[PDB]
Order: sequence, then structure tokens, then C-alpha cells
Amino acid sequence: LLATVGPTGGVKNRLDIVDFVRDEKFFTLYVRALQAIQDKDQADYSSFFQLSGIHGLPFTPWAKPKDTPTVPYESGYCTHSQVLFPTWHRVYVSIYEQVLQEAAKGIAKKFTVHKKEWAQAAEDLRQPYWDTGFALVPPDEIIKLEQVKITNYDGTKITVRNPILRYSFHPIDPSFNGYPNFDTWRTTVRNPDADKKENIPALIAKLDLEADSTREKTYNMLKFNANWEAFSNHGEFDDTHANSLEAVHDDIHGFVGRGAIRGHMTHALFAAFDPIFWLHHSNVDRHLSLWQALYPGVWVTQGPEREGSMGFAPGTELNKDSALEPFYETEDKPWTSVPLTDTALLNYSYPDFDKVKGGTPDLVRDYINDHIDRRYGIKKSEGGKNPALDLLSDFKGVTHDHNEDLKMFDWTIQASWKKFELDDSFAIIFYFAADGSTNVTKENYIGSINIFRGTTPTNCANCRTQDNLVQEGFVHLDRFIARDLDTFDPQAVHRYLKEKKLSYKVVADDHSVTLKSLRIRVQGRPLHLPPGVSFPRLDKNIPIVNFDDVLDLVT
Ligand SMILES: [Cu+2]
Ligand SMILES: [Cu+2]
Repeated sequence: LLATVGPTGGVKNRLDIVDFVRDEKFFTLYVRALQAIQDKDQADYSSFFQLSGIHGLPFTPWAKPKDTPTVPYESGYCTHSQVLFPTWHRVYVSIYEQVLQEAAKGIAKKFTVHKKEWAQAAEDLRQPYWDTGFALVPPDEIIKLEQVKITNYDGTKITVRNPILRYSFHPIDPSFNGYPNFDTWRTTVRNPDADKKENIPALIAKLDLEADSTREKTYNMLKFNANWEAFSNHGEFDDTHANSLEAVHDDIHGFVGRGAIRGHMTHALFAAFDPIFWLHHSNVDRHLSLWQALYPGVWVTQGPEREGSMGFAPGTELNKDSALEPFYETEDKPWTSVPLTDTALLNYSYPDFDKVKGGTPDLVRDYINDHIDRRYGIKKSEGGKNPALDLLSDFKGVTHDHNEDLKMFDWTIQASWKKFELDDSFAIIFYFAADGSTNVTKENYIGSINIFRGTTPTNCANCRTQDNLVQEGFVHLDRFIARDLDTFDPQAVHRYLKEKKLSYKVVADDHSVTLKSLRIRVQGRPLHLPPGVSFPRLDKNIPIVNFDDVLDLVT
């Protein structure tokens, strides 16, 4: 078979998509290589179709031996809602990067002028990442431009079709026969309408709307998850107060995929065929690495298989020694989650660690902590115009030193529900209803919880580990309180949320849908900052406050 060894060459960085498109050589090589692996036949193991067929459809083994190897559970190889999510989606990007750099290495020999620079550029070609937490609105070259300007083989700037917008099937795999819409669709569709038409213009607007919420979710996900169960999966874990890596991962899949109807990107069986997928999960891997800098010594714990993949049947106990199928290091040994702590083993890194390249684990944590405080944190007011926002900035951002200890309430919208109740991907919208419920207002929009579903299991060999998984999500309210109120007291924020008529709506496709396992509430956690620390701690004096009568359902 094909061993997942990663890209060749030295240890090179995965560049930001903002900077990757400005480098002519890297962008040209990326377009050429991507079109190269796209035009190959869908039966070849090194094609875009086979690599995308690992995350979902088809339900066939990838790179398997001629000799017999039965499949334990027929589903996609993707491992979602378990402890193996980040590591599996870590090596999964490495194989795609490996073959993509192989094709680009073949294309580099097809040039004529500067044959030494264009080949070395192919040796350093790493999959760029889309920093959704900072700039949710991406550049035009990856979602909006039908044609892109690159450099031809002779050295002239030419205009070619962009292979990043979409992917044409050739042909549509018969396994998609019984799946609606996906069988009739020629190419992948982002943000579809009721007439099966791709609506990219509305998608841009949406991202521009969800920029702030995505920023806060990314920040709190990176800084306030100290254990593996609270960081890697959907599962409702005790004493949680921030989104997990997988939830923030779901937000992008739901932004690009779910429009008036369900698209490719919002279905776990067809998500990998969208070329933007690899730009998202690259940044996800970056999020993992950043988290590794903040919490060293915290890695994969043991957990059960909740929904079931092709690697493990529902009920299998998974740990750091589990086999990350179908990714192998040698022809007789599959990858495990243990060696995946060092990205340098796979010949790639990220520019966030450029300033501390070769430092102690103590210093890397401080630099990355400060870097997250400045990149995704909350800035303070100009000239002290809003003191409440300065107090909010001390807890969720850059912390100015103080003589006395500071205290405030951290407010969040917690929502818990039982996945697999409905077999359609949906979303929960939160907004203020004081102005009116018939216009999408930039200021009166809180956030949303998107659901990234796909194939559901039904039963097993009358096993016993089969337990309903509970998925939870968070939406932050602190910045909206700092804009209006002058304090974070519960007695004031109750009147703030009741006067502004904080409401929510569970929507699937276009019409409204209802589920019975949902429980939404507002949580106020007393946070205090001693005069010598910048990291907030739970205030063990005043108890946690829960409001379950403020939210309103709208249909
Ligand atoms: Cu996935
Ligand atoms: Cu994904």
C-alpha cells in the first residue's frame, strides 16, 4: 500500500492563506498540483477522489492489500465525537500534503526558466491554513475568483481555471445513488439555495456576520480547556465552560455547507470533496499545535467509540495506542496517537513558533499565551472610555497589572442536546429580539451552534457500550454586555437579557424543526484574578448562577 510518511524535504512551515496567495511560486505550484491530482482517475490511490473518500463516501477500504482484511464497520474512516479526532485529522492532512507535494514535484520538472528555484519551491510546498478565528472572510482566490493569475512554464503570467472553488466528479460514484441531491449534483456546492444553486455571495455576507462570534469561540476554546475530554470531542463533559476543538471545527463546516439546503461541506460523508476542506482542517491542526504549547503533558486519554468509523466498530475502547486507520508508518504498522505530538516528525510546522524556534517548554507557553492574547483576545477601550470593557479585557485578553485582585462574571449560553435524534444537519440561532425578528441586524445577532452530522449508527452485535452521546455547545455574551451594561452583576444582566428579549431558533434547512433533548441556559461563573496572575480562576466564594427562563423559542 501507500505509507503516510509526510512531505519531503526539511521542516517547512505551513503558511497563512493571506500570505500564501501573495507568493507567486507557491500559488502557481498549488494550482498546478491540485488540478493534477484532480484530473487523475477516481480509482487511482493518489487521486483527489480517493483521498476525499476516506473522510466519507465511498465505504471502501483505501490502500488495502490484495490478501484478505475484513472491515469491522462499514462507514467513513473519519473519527468524529471521540478522543481520536485531532490526531486522526492531523495525519489525514499529512497524506494529502504528501501526494500533493509529489505531484507538485513532478510539475516542477516541467518548467524551463529558473529550474532550480521552481524545484526548491516544490520541495517547500506545504498545505496553507485558513485562519478562521482571525479573518473569517477569506481572500478572493479560494472561494470567489473563477479564474486566477499564475506563472506559466515559460515564465509568463497567464489566467487559469481555479481548482479550489469546487470539484467535478468523473463520474459520480454509484454509492451516492440513494443519497438525495448529492446524486444529481455535478460539482460540489457551497451555501446552496432551494433551487440547488450555489450562493457564494450570501456566504461571504454570512461569514462577515459570524466573524466576531468565531473569534471569541476560538479564543475560549484555545485557553480554557485543560483536559483532553473537554478539548477534543463533542461529548458533554463535566465542569466545561468553553467550546471544544471539534465544535469550533463544526462551525466552519456549517457555515460553508448549510444554506437554504444541505451542501457537501455540511455532510460528513461528502465534506472532504470540497477543496476548501483541507484549508480548514489545516488551521484545525494549527489550533491543536497552539493548544499543545499552552498545555504540555496533556494528550490522548482513553475513550469509547461513540458513533463508529471504518477503523473501529461502535463500542471499541480507544486510547493513545489505537490504530489510526488507514494511515500507516510502515507497510506492517499503522500510526498511533503517541508520536503525533511533534509536528516536526512530519516535516512541517507553523509560523506562530518562529520567534521561539528552539526554546524551553516554559518559554514557548508564555510566548504562545501572549500571542493568543494579542491575536484572538479582546482589546481594551481607547483612553479608558468604557471601564467595563477594560475589566472584560483583563480577563479575556491582554491583562494590565493591578495592585488589588479583580472580579467579574463570565457569561455564556450553554446548550446540550442528544445527537442522532434527527438525521438532518441543523443549527441553533441566538439573537436579540427587542428591535424586531424580521431583519438580520449586525449588532443584535449573538451567535449560532452548527451541527456537523453524517451517517448515524443503529445497532451492533447486541453489545453493551452503546451509549447515547450528548453534544454541547457554547455561545459567549460578554462583549455584548460590555457594550451596554456597566457591571456584570446577575441582578442587572437578568434585566438586560429580559428587556432585550434574548431569543433562539432551531432551524433545519429553511423551515423550523424541534427536538426534545435540548436544554439551553445562561451560565454566570464568578471569575477572580489575584494581583499577580493573568489567568482567571474560579471564585469559590459566590456560587455559579444559572438562568433557564430568559431564552425564548421562535418558530
Ligand atoms: Cu472530519
Ligand atoms: Cu471536518
